Amino acid sequence: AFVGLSDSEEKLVRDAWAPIHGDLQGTANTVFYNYLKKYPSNQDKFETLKGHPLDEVKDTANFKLIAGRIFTIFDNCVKNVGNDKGFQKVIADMSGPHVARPITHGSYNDLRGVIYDSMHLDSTHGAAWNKMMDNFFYVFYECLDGRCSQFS
Ligand code: HEM
Repeated sequence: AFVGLSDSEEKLVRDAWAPIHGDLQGTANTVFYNYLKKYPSNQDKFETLKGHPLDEVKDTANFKLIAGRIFTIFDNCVKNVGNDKGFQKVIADMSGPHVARPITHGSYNDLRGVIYDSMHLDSTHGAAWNKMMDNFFYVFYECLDGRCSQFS
């Protein structure tokens, strides 16, 4: 279920994300690369990237756009960490294009893990981050399951 964050936890999430927020595209590029390198089955899910060596696509506009769009959503989630309806709407809107896609929960969770690992958070900040991410996935998976209207 969705579990709201405290004022102090919101601050922790904002602070945790600050290094990434100040280098959003650069972080996106690195994290998305590491994701596709560690879990190569996922590259084929992206039609613009399918059929090319990862090292060949990593420097392309197609690749950087995809990475940027993932991180822009997370950036907007962080922006809305204190507004549950707003946070839910960000996810609801991005969920639509994923509904019909053959992407496992494993793949989504693998991406979450790459992001977590890159952030090297202490346990206080990590706890708050995981509260937000648990909310993210609750909303996302509800929407993938056709129960997105509950957040409207
Ligand atoms: C959970 C974090 C994720 C976020 C925030 C996110 C966000 C987005 C955004 C903003 C778009 C652009 C909308 C569009 O033009 O379709 C998109 C498209 C897409 N995403 Fe995701 N995504 C996530 C996870 C994933 C994962 C893990 C995969 C595959 C392993 C994936 C596969 C795709 C595909 C296939 C498209 C549309 C086709 C294209 O890439 O051009 N998404 N996503």
